Amino acid sequence: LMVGPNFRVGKKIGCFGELRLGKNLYTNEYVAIKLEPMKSRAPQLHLEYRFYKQLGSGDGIPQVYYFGPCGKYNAMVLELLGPSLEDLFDLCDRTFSLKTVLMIAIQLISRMEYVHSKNLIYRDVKPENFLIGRPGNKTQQVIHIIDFALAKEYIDPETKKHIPYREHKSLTGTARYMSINTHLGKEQSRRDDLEALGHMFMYFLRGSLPWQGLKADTLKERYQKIGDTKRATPIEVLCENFPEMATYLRYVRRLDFFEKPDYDYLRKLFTDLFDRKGYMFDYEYDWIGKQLPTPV
Ligand SMILES: [Cl-]
Ligand SMILES: [Cl-]
Repeated sequence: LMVGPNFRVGKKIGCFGELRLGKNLYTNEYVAIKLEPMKSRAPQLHLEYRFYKQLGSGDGIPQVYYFGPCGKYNAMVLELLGPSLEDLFDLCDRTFSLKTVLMIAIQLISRMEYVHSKNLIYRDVKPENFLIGRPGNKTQQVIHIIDFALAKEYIDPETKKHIPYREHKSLTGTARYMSINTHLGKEQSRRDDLEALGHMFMYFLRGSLPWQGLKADTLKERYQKIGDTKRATPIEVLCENFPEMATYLRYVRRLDFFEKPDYDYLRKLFTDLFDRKGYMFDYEYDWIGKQLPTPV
């Protein structure tokens, strides 16, 4: 029924546990309640909360309100957001205008810059993890990054050194947007968040990516096929008609493991495009004036 003093648990609104609609009874505000069975054999909720705390208050970071026990679950109470870019992607007939994608990209490079500024790498880029604010809120226009369960501190706290390079890192997440180097079992760094973004920007522009249908008998082999197709798809072909996207992807693909990405350059690739195309950054995304779903 209740999370901590004041948060009432509500209906299931999503599915390592479930997401519930919650209400702060003390403020009359709806909230998100991410639950996780206490009997989880591989818990992620507490480490995710810890990453959220580490992120603090950022533009497009979901506020977090409570982490505590909830019957036979552990609960994390955070800010209730709207649809994901994937949900929105579907409402927009699985393509987005260049303006939508550019407004998304400009934002999410800054979102990613911020995450990286807090000594974290994200490692779970995917449209489903980028949520607009709520249908009426001051933040419906803002694309928020969620789900920090797969994040990593890429700067070691004691030494203040970048994490060392390594390989034979096993593959587990979403294969569709992951960097080529993630496919090669390399330790992910800041570059890989940014490349995965580029893949997703291309997914949005094209409607699909050319490795998105690939199936294999094991998942290891499927990652391999997808990775092979990524390597075998020239950026110039993947990004035909989108020159700055190819420029973005080459840049991020060529980043050294340790290299701090030049976020300003990448953002300017896109803001110059945006300007040149005659676009106005007015948050008038493709899905504006559509019937968007609600959590509540
Ligand atoms: Cl009430
Ligand atoms: Cl996939």
